[PDB]
Amino acid sequence: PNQALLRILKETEFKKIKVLGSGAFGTVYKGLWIPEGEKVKIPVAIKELREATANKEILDEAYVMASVDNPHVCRLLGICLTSTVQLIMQLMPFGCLLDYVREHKDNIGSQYLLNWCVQIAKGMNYLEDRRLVHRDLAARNVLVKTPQHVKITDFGLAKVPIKWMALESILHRIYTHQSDVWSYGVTVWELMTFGSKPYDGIPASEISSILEKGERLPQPPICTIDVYMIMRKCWMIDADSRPKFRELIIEFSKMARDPQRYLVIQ
Ligand SMILES: *CCC(=O)Nc1cc(-c2c[nH]c3ncnc(Nc4ccc(OCc5ccccn5)c(Cl)c4)c23)ccc1OCCCO
Repeated sequence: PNQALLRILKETEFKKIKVLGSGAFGTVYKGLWIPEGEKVKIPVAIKELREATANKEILDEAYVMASVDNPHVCRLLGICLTSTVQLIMQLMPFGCLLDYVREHKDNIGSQYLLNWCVQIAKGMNYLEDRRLVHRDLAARNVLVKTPQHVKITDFGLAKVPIKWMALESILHRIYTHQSDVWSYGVTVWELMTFGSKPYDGIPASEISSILEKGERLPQPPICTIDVYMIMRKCWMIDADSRPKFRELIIEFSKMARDPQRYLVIQ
């Protein structure tokens, strides 16, 4: 492992200043990274995982998270191991993409939406090239660095997100790059509906019977048949029939050149 890519941070080297959010997983803080022997204060997010009841295996996974080098995947900048695991990475000031599209739905055009689809596919393709499976891709796990630069987060963990999972993950706990492609399709559906909840009101335990019957998320009103057919291909039962992320980059890149042709907005 290339240890230099991962900073092991002392408690004095970072400060939690404000709360970004909390859940069963833990708490994320906005803060500053103040490296010793430097004259800089770096805006960061600090995620403190819930205390659990060892260090060598954690660092091994952290080394992998620090080794990711792609503009559309968040990189682990540093770690602090105490009673808890604290993860430090660059602050993404605009927050998660799901909240972003909900807050800006009136003001989001077709080029923005298609560009995000390209960027998310590029990040996922990078993870696949690294033989890394995400297992939790969703619009809530894409962060907005600036409005046209998004990055995937929450990879490397090593409420189950049933509504984003491929059928084989629900039924057999099989997770592959092709099940990530299923989740990518749901994520695109979230963006194209401006943050709607997938299968809203349906209990998680009912989702597999919906998929088994051939029912799928509906075509978003702004989506032409061309865009929706890509999404539906992501939800085929046969995982090897779903698109590859490499193919998704190409297709959405083509559509981003003529966005008005493929999304009908306003
Ligand atoms: C969509 C709702 C949402 O996610 N709300 C948010 C947003 C943030 C947030 C805002 N700006 C930010 N900049 C940088 N990071 C974060 N969050 C964040 C995410 C993951 C992190 O780590 C990665 C990781 C890897 C493996 C396993 C688990 N995590 C880190 Cl260090 C930071 C961010 C923050 C919180 C938040 O809501 C939290 C409650 C709902 O989850």
